[PDB]
Amino acid sequence: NAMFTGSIVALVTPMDEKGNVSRSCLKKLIDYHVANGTSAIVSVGTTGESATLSHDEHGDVVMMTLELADGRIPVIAGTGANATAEAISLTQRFNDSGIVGCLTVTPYYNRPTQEGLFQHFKAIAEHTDLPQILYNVPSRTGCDMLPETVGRLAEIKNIIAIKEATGNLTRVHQIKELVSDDFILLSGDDASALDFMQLGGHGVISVTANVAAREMADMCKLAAEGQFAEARAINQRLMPLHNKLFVEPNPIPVKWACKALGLVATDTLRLPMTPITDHGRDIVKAALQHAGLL
Amino acid sequence: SNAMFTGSIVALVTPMDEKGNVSRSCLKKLIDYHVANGTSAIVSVGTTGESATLSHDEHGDVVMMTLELADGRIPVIAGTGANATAEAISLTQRFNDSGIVGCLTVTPYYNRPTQEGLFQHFKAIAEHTDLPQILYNVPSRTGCDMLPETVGRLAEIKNIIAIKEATGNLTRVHQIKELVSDDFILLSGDDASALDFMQLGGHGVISVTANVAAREMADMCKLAAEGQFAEARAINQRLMPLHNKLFVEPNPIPVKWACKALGLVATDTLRLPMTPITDHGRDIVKAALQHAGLL
Amino acid sequence: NAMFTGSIVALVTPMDEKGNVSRSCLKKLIDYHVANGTSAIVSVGTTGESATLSHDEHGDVVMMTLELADGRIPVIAGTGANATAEAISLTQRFNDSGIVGCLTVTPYYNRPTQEGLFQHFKAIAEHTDLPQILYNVPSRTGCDMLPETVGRLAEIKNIIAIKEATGNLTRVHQIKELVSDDFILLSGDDASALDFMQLGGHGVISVTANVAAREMADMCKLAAEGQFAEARAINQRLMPLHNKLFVEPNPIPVKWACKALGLVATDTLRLPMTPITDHGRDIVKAALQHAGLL
Amino acid sequence: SNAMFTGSIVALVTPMDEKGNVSRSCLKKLIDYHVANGTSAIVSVGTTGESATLSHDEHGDVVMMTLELADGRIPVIAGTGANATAEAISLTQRFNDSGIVGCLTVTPYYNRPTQEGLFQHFKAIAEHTDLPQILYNVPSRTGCDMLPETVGRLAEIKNIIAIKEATGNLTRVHQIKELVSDDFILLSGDDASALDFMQLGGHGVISVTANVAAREMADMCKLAAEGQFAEARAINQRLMPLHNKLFVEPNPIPVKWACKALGLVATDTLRLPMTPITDHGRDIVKAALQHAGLL
Ligand SMILES: [Cl-]
Ligand SMILES: [Cl-]
Ligand SMILES: [Cl-]
Ligand SMILES: [Cl-]
Ligand SMILES: [Cl-]
Ligand SMILES: [Cl-]
Ligand SMILES: [Cl-]
Ligand SMILES: [Cl-]
Ligand SMILES: [Mg+2]
Ligand SMILES: [Mg+2]
Ligand SMILES: [Mg+2]
Ligand SMILES: [Mg+2]
Repeated sequence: NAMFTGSIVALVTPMDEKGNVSRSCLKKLIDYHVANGTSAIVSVGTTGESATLSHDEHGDVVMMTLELADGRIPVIAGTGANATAEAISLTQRFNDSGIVGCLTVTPYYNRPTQEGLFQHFKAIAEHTDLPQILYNVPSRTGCDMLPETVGRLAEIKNIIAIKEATGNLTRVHQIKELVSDDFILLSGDDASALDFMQLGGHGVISVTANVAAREMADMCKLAAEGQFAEARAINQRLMPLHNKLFVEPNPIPVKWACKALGLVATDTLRLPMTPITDHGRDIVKAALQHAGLL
Repeated sequence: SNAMFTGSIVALVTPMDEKGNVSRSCLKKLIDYHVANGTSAIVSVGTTGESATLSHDEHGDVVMMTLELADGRIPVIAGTGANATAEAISLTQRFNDSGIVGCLTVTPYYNRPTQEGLFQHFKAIAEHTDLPQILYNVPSRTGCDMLPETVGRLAEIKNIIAIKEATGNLTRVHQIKELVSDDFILLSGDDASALDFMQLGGHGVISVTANVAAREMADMCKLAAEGQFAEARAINQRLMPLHNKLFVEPNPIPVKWACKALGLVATDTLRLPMTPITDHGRDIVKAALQHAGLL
Repeated sequence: NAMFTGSIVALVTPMDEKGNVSRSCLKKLIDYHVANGTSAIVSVGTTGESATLSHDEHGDVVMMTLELADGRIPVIAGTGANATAEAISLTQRFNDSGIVGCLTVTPYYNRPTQEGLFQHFKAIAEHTDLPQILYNVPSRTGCDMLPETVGRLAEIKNIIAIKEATGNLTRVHQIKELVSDDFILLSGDDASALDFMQLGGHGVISVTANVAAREMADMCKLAAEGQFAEARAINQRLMPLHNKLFVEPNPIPVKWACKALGLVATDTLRLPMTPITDHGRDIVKAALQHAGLL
Repeated sequence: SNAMFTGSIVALVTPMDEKGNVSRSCLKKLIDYHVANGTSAIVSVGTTGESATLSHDEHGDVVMMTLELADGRIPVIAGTGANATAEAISLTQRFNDSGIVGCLTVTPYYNRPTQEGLFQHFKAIAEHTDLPQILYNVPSRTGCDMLPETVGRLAEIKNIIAIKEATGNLTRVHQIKELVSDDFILLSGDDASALDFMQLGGHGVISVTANVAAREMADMCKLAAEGQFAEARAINQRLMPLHNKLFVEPNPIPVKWACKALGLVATDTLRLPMTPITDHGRDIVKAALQHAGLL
């Protein structure tokens, strides 16, 4: 479970000017994560523009990430969908594929009941052998998967973790009370992730890790070892990035930041995501200098 | 004249058999029901039609099925919402020269674009079709709130003609009206506040309740357009338990059960992740139907 | 009931540099409201710094307002308290006093139940002959008096009106359905007040009326006569004031605006209220020019 | 040393007879209970003590009664909150040279001052006393949220020593700690999250639950201060139904009933606008007391 703990990068999907996926930028990013202690890469999640990649593109990008990784770092596939049949289909695409697990978000827009969530994730789980990381982010989905529901789903053998993005830190022990000792809790909120780990969480699926991979890996290791004062000093250096990478909707700011650091050639996104505004750019650039990255 | 875009427009359920396959015989009944009862237009494969769980192709086939069954007797508006601009375009192109009268297109959900992103999204969609576009704002589902200033910018585009405003924030009526021409159409997307929305100057409602109270909703809208607000309020009071309790569980779980209870559809089957109505919800909806004098 | 409908001013309590109440400024304000068609004056409400006037000062300021009014305009006393015994006592202070009615807010800070609200307002009502205007403003009090509770209280003979400050316009017909035809609904939210009246409300207890009394009186009359297009043209001229009088906490901006228009000598407030900041001042000044008042 | 300002501090009820008069015999029992069971300090005439419905003079008399009954056996902290700065000063001056160890002072409620207003409010209060001041942030009651930056500014004043942070927003712990010296004290004002708050670096809790579980709360706080978080969590799990259900109706309605049920007070009478616990609430609190093994 080393691959499901610590600093896991919510990896950008780098694009050329046309919005086509850039293989050479992907190679650079993956090499960067291997070199700097990132525990694993989430491919085609939220920060990877899952929304504007086709069902097919999803597949290709994950397989490209897998190929470039070449066994040097674990890859987790983003496989969320708001229709259970589509989530199953996305999941089946990666059976026997070399990915180590899947990251699967609560259905968005249609606002299912907690029983609908249970049935959704149960069906997905039953259609694969792969480890499943649940993902709760009500600010994007309009659905809040409550702890009791997480508890029910944790009983399923291949439902192994949750990415809890609410920033509501009381959830850590609410979930822990209901699940086995080996169930994995991951922060989905960079600004509160160190707090989350100090309370008993096991890592973070991180946007900040895109541009501060070594610092994020170090902070998570320090936190795992109970060296909270030391972890906090790193967290303070990164706090402006934890906040300002969301000055405009993720991943607009983090793609610009990758560009500014030389990690990707362009910060192009696909509509409806837009290029960072001047005002946002100046703010991110300042945060990057506060962190000593630029 | 703009009548196909005003009054009571039904957010039509997509009826299914027990395997979750679309039921053509049920859709025939529903459409005949709306023809017979004063419904202005049918939204096909919108939110209440389980757009989320119909494939790209099914979006197409179910809208065409509905048009074929309407047989020119009632206008049909296609739900063409997507959170990727390229997908919204593709969905919209499917209906160019189809007989549908317009498209209902929701703000991108989940990815939370900026207002400029919204502007560019809807501008691109509008530029790839001749069909009239009805914008749709529902932040409680999308995580994105399209502000009145942004609606104003979009309303300058020739084929962006209307907004389905679902927030239930009634201040939006005149905030939008202040920014748009007098022919731009405002539609409620919140049944419980829709009469209020019309009394303030709105032009109609894209309605869930209208699935099971089509004549009543059509009458209420006509009265409100005529300034007959006391008469309209009497209908609204009769319907208010439905306006609320059709959301006791996530739409369209309650309204599909209610269609079944009234004999409009054969089954109330939904596709996962939507679930059959609970006993608790069912008893509540049944009571609201009886309050409305429909059961 | 003319005195409980139309444009009712939430009157500032003007002060000197020391925070003492300025009689001469009060005279000027009251003369202004007589001359410009204001239906009534609320004395020592929220905009009048009820919070930082003593139980005694409350009394004096209301009696001074009454004396300066000299029968030319009705005066309504702010008599809200979060303890029922204190609300009773404040109310009894004005029995046989010449005030036409009282404005009484839901208890703040202690967050009573709806039954606690019912009992609070019932006791107050039973201890006076004066008309009672309920006041709901959950953003300040932490208590939301729901329509059903308003309905129950409207059955009491001297509970005659509600100042509904939520800006939630669905409340108009929710309340109307539950009360007699003669119960009075007043907006407590200037930005939405014209909407509120268009839906069937009878007036507004207004901050904007402090600096645009004639315009507010006209808009309310137009609205009462069903001349909504004409009312709307006035509302558009005033909208920047409806919003920017709250650029900093009311009544910081409106007191500066009274000062800028020559209605009061100083814009001094009592702590914890603070002088308007430069940034707020510029914004209010601009709103006043948009309205053609400055 | 700072011990009177850390650990389990009780937000003590003000016990009343059936006419709503303060009951001295009941307060004696409560205070003896807290002496006997490890409570660090007593907050007298705070939020749970019905500060809102005690007069200015009663604020004074009840705090002095409590000090007299404590008889130097447990420290007493006076609630001195007011939404007018001049009133907070007057309330605070009442205790200069009284034997109380400090004051608990809430952000002004209802009038919604700016952060600078908060700064000036608390600065003026602090300048008119030698007593240590514990700031109190509870936006759900006040309509005002004192931000961490403002707490940092105030913490520079010599006799502003602590904050009771009631938001349950656990990110505030290190946001405040980053801005204040290492001797500034952070106390939870949210029983349900208080252990989490302490695990993150908080120093204690001003607690409602401690009214009916004083020994348990004292033990949990001691364990958390010692880093014994698993042992502390076991107590927290036992108490969590109380931490929640003591707010099933507005505090202090439930906790006064619970004191009565446990024989700590003679009556659970409150002053209007607070009301006797409903049957529904009573059954819920009784069940939580039984879950905690206190009844
Ligand atoms: Cl992700
Ligand atoms: Cl979230
Ligand atoms: Cl729809
Ligand atoms: Cl919404
Ligand atoms: Cl007022
Ligand atoms: Cl409010
Ligand atoms: Cl307290
Ligand atoms: Cl709070
Ligand atoms: Mg730009
Ligand atoms: Mg069932
Ligand atoms: Mg200043
Ligand atoms: Mg009772």
